Amino acid sequence: MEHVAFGSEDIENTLAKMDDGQLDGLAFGAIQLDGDGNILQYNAAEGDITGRDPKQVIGKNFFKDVAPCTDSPEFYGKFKEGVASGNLNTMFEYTFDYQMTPTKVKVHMKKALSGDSYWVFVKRV
Ligand SMILES: *C(=O)/C=C\c1ccc(O)cc1
Repeated sequence: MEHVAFGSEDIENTLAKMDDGQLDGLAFGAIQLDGDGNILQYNAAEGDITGRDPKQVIGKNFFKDVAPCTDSPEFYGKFKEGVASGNLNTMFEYTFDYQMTPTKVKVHMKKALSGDSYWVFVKRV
């Protein structure tokens, strides 16, 4: 397994070196979106939480297509504020409940070392 801690301070650096295969080796959910909320990477752990087959949701829009409950000032709004600012690093709990058993999760959004990419780390609480 990949030894990366959820919430680590230099995580963006650590995952920068990871391909899709290795990303599935993480101990938590990992999603990489571009500036518009489209899905670039999506590991199996995140699939374990929501029920999405990793390969099937990539290319989809997270907020419009995949996770509509996250479309609110409390999630999507924080994301759109960060992209525009060119800086994002916020952690907060949330309840995943669209087409699934309400699952309470801890969410960590942070700008990736890459140009226009943003990470969404999730773990059960
Ligand atoms: C709200 O909709 C939050 C998370 C989420 C993501 C994917 C799926 O399928 C359900 C729920």
